[PDB]
Amino acid sequence: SAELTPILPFLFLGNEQDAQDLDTMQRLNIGYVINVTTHLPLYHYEKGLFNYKRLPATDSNKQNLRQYFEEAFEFIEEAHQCGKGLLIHCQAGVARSATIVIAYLMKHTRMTMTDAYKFVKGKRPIISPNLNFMGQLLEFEEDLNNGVT
Repeated sequence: SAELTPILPFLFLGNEQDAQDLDTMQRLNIGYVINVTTHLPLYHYEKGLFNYKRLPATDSNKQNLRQYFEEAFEFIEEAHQCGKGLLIHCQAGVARSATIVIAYLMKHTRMTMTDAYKFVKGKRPIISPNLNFMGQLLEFEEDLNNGVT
């Protein structure tokens, strides 16, 4: 239908080409876009249709994504509470964006990390491996089971 991938009714996951399909954004009621890259444009910006957030992550083995989790969740919840969708995207393999969606699932739906991962991967089967992102997620999991995020 749309390389754009539904995770929740208000949350979708995509790559670069995914986030460039305007028709699909609109028929799915997406009002919000999170762009997890430093260098890509905010696609469709000058139509003045969407609420945007850049998370300017880089090509790095040491990219810290944890520092953005909370900001991302607030933007997601903003979309959610107003009855609109949010598209979160990066580039091919969606490793940055997948990381943030899995973290969102673990915090707000109580899914274990491995369960959160399986849920997303069952919907989007090409998730590139970032051992550094996975270690951050495991760290986040420990932090949620002690009450200190």
